[PDB]
Amino acid sequence: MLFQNVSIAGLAHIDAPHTLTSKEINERLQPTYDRLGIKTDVLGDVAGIHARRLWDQDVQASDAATQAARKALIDANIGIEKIGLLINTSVSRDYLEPSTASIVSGNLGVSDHCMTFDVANAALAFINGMDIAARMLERGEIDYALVVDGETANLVYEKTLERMTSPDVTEEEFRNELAALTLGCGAAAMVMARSELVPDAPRYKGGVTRSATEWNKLCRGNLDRMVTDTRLLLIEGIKLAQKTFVAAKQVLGWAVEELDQFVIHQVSRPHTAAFVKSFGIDPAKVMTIFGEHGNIGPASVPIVLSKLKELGRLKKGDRIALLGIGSGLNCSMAEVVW
Amino acid sequence: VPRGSHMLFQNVSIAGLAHIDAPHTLTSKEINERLQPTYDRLGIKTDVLGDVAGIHARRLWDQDVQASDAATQAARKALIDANIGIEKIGLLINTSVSRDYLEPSTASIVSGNLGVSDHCMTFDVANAALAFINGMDIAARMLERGEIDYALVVDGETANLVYEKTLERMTSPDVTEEEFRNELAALTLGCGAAAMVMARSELVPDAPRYKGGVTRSATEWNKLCRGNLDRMVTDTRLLLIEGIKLAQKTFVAAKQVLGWAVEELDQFVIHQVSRPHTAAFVKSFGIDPAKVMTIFGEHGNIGPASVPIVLSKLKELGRLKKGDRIALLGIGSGLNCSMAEVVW
Repeated sequence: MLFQNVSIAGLAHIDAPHTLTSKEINERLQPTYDRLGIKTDVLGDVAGIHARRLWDQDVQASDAATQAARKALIDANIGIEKIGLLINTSVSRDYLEPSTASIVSGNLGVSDHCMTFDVANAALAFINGMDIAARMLERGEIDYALVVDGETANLVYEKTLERMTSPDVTEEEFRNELAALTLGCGAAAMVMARSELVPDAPRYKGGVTRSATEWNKLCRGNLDRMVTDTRLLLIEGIKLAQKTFVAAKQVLGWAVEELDQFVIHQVSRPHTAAFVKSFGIDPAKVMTIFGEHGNIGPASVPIVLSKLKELGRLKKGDRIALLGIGSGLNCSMAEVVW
Repeated sequence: VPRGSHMLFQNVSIAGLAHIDAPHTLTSKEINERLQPTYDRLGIKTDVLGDVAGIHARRLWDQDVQASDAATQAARKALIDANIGIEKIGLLINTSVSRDYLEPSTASIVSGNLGVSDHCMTFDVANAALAFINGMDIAARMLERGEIDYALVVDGETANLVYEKTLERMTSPDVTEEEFRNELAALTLGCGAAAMVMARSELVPDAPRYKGGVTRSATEWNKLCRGNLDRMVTDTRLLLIEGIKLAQKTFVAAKQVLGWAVEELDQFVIHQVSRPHTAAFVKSFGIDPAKVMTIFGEHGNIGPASVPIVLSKLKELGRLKKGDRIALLGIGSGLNCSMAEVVW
């Protein structure tokens, strides 16, 4: 019932080049903090984000995804002519029409057989994109797929910061919009393939999803604004994950001790610590880049997986859980055997 | 001689289908009256909406209707058509161009409105006017595998804002001829919504079967039509030329995998961008225009909802019979072209 012949041929990530530290942001927001009587460092100390990266001026989501895709093609040692499907999974998008995938695909020079489209599902979309690609691979529709994701937070920072340094900004608004300053830029891409083409490549098994769509108002993001009930998002997200983990026990045969790495989408340091404690996950098996890069939306999971690969942390046979709670609320859990 | 499936979908059916027509009519005559001083300044003497593009009216929602609201209205009607409750739905995919937010998916909001169960998988697909077909295929792969029993594919489009802002821009005393021509196709869009319930065929033995189909792309043309919530710029001339070239490629694939010959299909449900573009398409492939229902004249171009709205109207009008082979065809910005078959 799980995927039998679906592999990961290549994986890459791109770190955005400009550092914006929380110290620097705080220097700018300090007058407003004081007026609200905030007092704590809600970014560095509470959320646990000390920096994030921003792109150069005028870098679009498609530019970032293209850079990651070129690097993933090199990692897979294949040319773009082999790609039969390119799915863009980012929250950021160039336009409503056409798909950002078509723009990345044009940049890369895909063939006329290549099917492309975007999937949107907040932070879980890269996993959805992997599942969608796996189903096509398993059925023999394509041999290789690219799943790409470029996130830009430049505008949300610029706008939120303006809309927070106006003296006349208010306090409900303030806490509602704080989570926007935990976002970061970055990009990732993955080449997936039919297993008989790539012996020795990691195997993607697929996984489980549960949802709690009654909570779809808890985090609403646009190009220039994100509004988020952080507290409620944490509790309801972890309750949802409890259902999903029960599901994963049954269909994936999961037991926490037997998994070798947990690659977890991160919203905040406390959210992550709550999640880890809830499931009794060894925190050593959880790589985190949130402190320096913040929340890179649906690129977070593959950027961390790529970093684990580049560091030499993954060995043959390792059982790797990809986990995340996405705005929706949705929770997806999936396995890769390295 | 043993033959394979050609990777077409097996045992996937259409259990229910519905559309919503938006309530307010905006005529091209009214639009022309507003644009008249600009037409006169630019020397435009023909009715480029009514006579050239072939659109006499389009429907609009109220200002406060979101994509998710339109989609939910369609989904409720589709569930009734399938005679199933929302608790049977294991997948819901929203395919619209219009979006409530970047995050979360419009799908999650439609799903919350409808009250889907905690087993329901949801997400959005975006692919300009072909996304509903992408949605059907994604759902089909899951239903064929037997992972779910029923899926909803939903799409609500709202063009209110693009009308309001485009008309403001085009009535500016300073609008240039170039920007006027660039924005003109935005005045051919319309609001509306569609939804479809798909199911494993074992559950609905006498329902229409969805076979899937083929796609080809020409992504070097991804700049030809670009749209955001308040503006759409379109190179209509090149969309015509490159779109037809791409459809010819896709038609070759459809012959090979679907075994299509135009004379053997009973209906063609074609995504429409304009009357002359449709006429060129039909003429290019030798399609019988009597088998092509059009709503463009009175509803305009409803984006990815166009194909399912027209299929739903065909069903409602009593134009579809058991055994009819229905071609779903379209060229969408990208450029992409997809061709798929439903056997009624």
